[PDB]
Amino acid sequence: MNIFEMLRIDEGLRLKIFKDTEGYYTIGIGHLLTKSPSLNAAKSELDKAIGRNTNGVITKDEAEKLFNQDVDAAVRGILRNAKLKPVYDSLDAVRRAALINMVFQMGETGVAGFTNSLRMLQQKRWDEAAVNLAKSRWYNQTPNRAKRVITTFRTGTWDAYK
Repeated sequence: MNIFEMLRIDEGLRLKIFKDTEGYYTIGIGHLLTKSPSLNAAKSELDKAIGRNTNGVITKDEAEKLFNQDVDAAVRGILRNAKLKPVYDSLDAVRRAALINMVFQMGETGVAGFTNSLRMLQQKRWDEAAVNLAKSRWYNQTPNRAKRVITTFRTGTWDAYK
């Protein structure tokens, strides 16, 4: 198990424009296109991201390319963020993947806002952190995925993904 397989499990794969859990136009492996209600706006973003006129449909290869870029972007977001980097640096490789997963789903700024959870993680108070992480819109809106990610933080194993 690794961060790419983990996020593939959590995000799936769809090759035509769809709406994510929040109603936002998305494609591929959880690639957010726009928060605009305009499908045309979403298609413009997609064409820009891929570099061709797609009319809302892409290939698996193209989806995996956006995914590589998005995982890269999540890691670089963590490393450039003054709140996330020390926590990332303090973690083991499995819990690092859990943090990348969160940033992939809700963005650098959103995760950096989890101040009390981040502190408990840096303190390696895993059960406490797990409890704190669940007191969130994140958990309430996507509880099964949040549960997997939280279990990964709690145990430092891949148990929730096998």
